[PDB]
Amino acid sequence: RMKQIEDKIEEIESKQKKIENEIARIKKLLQLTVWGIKQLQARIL
Amino acid sequence: RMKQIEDKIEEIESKQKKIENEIARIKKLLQLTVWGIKQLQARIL
Amino acid sequence: RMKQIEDKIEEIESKQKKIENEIARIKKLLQLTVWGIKQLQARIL
Ligand SMILES: [Cl-]
Repeated sequence: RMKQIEDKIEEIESKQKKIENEIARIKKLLQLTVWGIKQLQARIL
Repeated sequence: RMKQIEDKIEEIESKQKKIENEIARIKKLLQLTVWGIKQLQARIL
Repeated sequence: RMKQIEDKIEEIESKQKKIENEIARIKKLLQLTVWGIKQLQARIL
């Protein structure tokens, strides 16, 4: 039961890395969308 | 101690699945916002 | 090996909370971008 536990922990850590990488990508795209909205605002105003 | 650990793993995995679900929803809305910005850009240009 | 597991669990939980908090911040910004897009739509149309 300790080895199974260790394996499940390694899997959780692996998925946590995936999650952190996805959050980083989402933040970069979100920043681009903010910039794009601000550009459009300037062009409209 | 090993039953407490096993139970805490199951809880962590549950929370991780909630997080994954929430990220999927965020990504879908973010994609819609990208489409909406692109439509505005094309309209104005 | 149970103590090392318990310490890894604490670290995983620590990170999971940070991830949850970051998702909450992303959601707040994404709500503001949706609002900003709708404002531009209304003005253009
Ligand atoms: Cl997580």
